Amino acid sequence: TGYAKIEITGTITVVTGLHIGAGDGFSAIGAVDKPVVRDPLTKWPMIPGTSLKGKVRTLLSRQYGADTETFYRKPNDDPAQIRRLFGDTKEYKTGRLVFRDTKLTNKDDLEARGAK
RNA sequence: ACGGAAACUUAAAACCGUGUUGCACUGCAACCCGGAAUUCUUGCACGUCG
Repeated sequence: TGYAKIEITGTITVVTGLHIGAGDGFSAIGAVDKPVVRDPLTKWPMIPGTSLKGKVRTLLSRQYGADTETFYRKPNDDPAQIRRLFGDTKEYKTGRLVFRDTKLTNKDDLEARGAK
């Protein structure tokens, strides 16, 4: 019952497409004007942990709410039972869940299946 | 032989020690790759029998 930093592994995988975009990036080819969140160095697609926060932040606020019904209008109006993970300016808290970034791991298999 | 003639205001001592430009934040909501074009017009299973 001392200290713990429970690290969570796993592999996310797009089944459909995915168009989490970057607005005005700097890919500069054409109709990449709707780009994806890329890496700047390797230029491989990645996923910000903000979105994986800002989807589980959103889509649990209306699942822990919208049953308690009080609509939780602001990201401090949310109850403790969400924001004690996700963080609040009310209790000044640091969150408790560091949603990390992640980028393209299996680029190698995607050249194995001929994806160009 | 001038209350004269000589003399350093001098020697050392760290403006240092404790301190995150930090915590809450979806690049999101709306759109059919959709509408009009004949696989068609010329064409006989037949010439041939002491």
